[PDB]
Amino acid sequence: ESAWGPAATIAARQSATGTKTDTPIQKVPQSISVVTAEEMALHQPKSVKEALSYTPGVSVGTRGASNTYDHLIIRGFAAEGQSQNNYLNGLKLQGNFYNDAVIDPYMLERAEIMRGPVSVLYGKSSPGGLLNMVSKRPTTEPLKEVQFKAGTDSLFQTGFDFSDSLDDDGVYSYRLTGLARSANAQQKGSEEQRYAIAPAFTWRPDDKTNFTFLSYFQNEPETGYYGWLPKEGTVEPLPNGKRLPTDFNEGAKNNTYSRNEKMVGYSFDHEFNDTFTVRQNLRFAENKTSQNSVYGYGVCSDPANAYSKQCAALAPADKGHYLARKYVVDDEKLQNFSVDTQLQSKFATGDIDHTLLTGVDFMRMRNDINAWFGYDDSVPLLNLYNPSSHHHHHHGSSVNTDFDFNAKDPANSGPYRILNKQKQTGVYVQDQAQWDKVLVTLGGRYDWADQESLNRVAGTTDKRDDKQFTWRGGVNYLFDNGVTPYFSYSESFEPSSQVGKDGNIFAPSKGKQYEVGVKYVPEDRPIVVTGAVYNLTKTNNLMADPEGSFFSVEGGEIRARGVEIEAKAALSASVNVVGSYTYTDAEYTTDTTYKGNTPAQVPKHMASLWADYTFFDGPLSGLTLGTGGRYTGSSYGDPANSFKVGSYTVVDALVRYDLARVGMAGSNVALHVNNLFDREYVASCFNTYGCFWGAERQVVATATFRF
Ligand SMILES: CCCCCCCCCC[N+](C)(C)[O-]
Ligand SMILES: CCCCCCCCCC[N+](C)(C)[O-]
Repeated sequence: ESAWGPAATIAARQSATGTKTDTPIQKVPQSISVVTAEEMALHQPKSVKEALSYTPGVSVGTRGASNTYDHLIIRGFAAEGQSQNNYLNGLKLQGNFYNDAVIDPYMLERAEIMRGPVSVLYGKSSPGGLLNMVSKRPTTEPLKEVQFKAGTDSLFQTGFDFSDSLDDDGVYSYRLTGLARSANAQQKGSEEQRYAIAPAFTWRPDDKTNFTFLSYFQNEPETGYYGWLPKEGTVEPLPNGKRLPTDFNEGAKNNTYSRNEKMVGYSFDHEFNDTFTVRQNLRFAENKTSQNSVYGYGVCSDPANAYSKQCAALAPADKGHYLARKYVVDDEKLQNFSVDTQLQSKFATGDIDHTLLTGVDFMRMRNDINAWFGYDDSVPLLNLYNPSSHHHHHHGSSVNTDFDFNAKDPANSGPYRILNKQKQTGVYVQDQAQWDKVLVTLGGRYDWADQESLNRVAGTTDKRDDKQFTWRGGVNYLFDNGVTPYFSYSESFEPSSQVGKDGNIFAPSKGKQYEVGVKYVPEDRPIVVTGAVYNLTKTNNLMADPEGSFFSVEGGEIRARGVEIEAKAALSASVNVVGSYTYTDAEYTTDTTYKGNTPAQVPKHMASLWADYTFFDGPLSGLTLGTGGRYTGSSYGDPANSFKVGSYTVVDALVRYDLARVGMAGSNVALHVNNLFDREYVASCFNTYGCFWGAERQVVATATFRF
């Protein structure tokens, strides 16, 4: 098993996204989870976001049913500005504004999640939280796969995955992965369309050299729903005592959202001798996204719509059943270049063996944004009473009316045109010293984070250059019986793009995490079990100005302390299990407005458990039956902790059938169901006017043939 390739079992022993060197998980001083492609080929997840439902420390309902972005909250934290923090093949998919990219899970070999500070090896980053996906690479043996999907809300997907060698020595091999997917969103009127293909080529001049060209081209005409719904009609009842159906859509009938992605690069490695191996990962990408969207603001009686004329034109006891709305026309295009070069030195010192990594990381991102935002009375209002009727919870909500996205009344709306630039360069050094049953990891990195933003209207140009250092130190005790206790200290830093009263970009916020835990990776049986408790702190966060202005002030602080336990195993050639528990106690240490409050969208308790069984005997031979549940505790729906979103538990089911008994081994037919009991739940809210219905029960029929 290679950290950059398949793991023959649900549970992987090798990972390289925590130390940037192929290392067995037990030997890693930090919480690292690894979702195998096998696991994904088990729930047929719609996204990488989805594929992380059973992984501890990660919330994945920050948007409920929506899959426009794989935006995750890890250990209670996320990138500033609703930005993702996702890496692909060791290089960050730096997005900006609405320009964040997503890779389809079918093109992945494994999706990994690293909890806690990650700058010691990757540069600027939100504290406690990083996602790194590993593209599929040409396989060791021929692979000719064709897959067919069909499901709820008109889901139709056809995809292939082929990989073979051009020569008999395997010096030249390739892999072409592609898919076409179409479906209707949960919300009436909205569609999802995706076309993507991943061309990959591997060149092995010998057994010490590997150059692998990795590319991904994806076009999404319609990405789907991305609106906001009031807590009134979702979490809480509307005046008429009723609620909005989970399929309710408060967007213009003519809402449109698209994204285009193109990227080419490579993962290279060469072994010079017995102590020096060089590896370099490079990628260049140009992604675009545009949109005509009418999203919903709070209900007319929401503090938000206080200054809304349209709202202040209704009988005082009616402002609470009418929905305020706004809009945004967007069109962006960014280019992203990234290259990481590193030298791995292997040498000894007495009874101490060393694995020294030293490398430089570089990236440049440029994103040109040209959008238009509607304000308080930018768009009509929507009455919630009628769409709240039984007839709609019965026969469904109704598509609304078009909207003039062209009309840009200088009154209710305004232009937003910005040119964002970003550059980061870092040099890091780490060593993995092993003194027999003692493994000590220590390393540090220095980053040169430069940014520059041009406001094509204010004609302003805000720039800031951050020089920052972060290091991490940890130790793991290799108990020959599998258990591997460990503890470590790490740091992260995240630049601000905002500017204070002094017309200057704020200084970066930081991450300081203290963590200890134990990892059980028995060498005999194929089972992994990790457990950890930690104390993560994000210092110098932005908070409301005491003087009360339109600007924010720094110095704020938030602490996140909790416990995460996870288990993945192959308790049999017929039994498989995955489960985890998460305890997250995130709280505002220092803050003008929310001291002592817990950040929205992060539940205090989370747990999941999944198990599947396969038959090899009797008339049920080649039959797999699996099921599991995901628990999401209650959480707060706003910074003020005004109201709360209630907990919920969703059950998943699986029935797979090996198609061997028809002259087709390796091929199979399966039925996947998510939210078996079609439970109705508000996934979360980030504010009183921003709530998202969870996903309704979904059924998918899959037929994946292996030729
Ligand atoms: C596989 C581990 C399952 C553990 C589930 C624990 C549920 C804790 C619920 C917390 N509670 C709502 C009761 O406060
Ligand atoms: C997949 C694990 C299932 C855990 C379910 C835990 C439910 C706890 C309910 C406690 N309650 C909310 C009623 O106080």
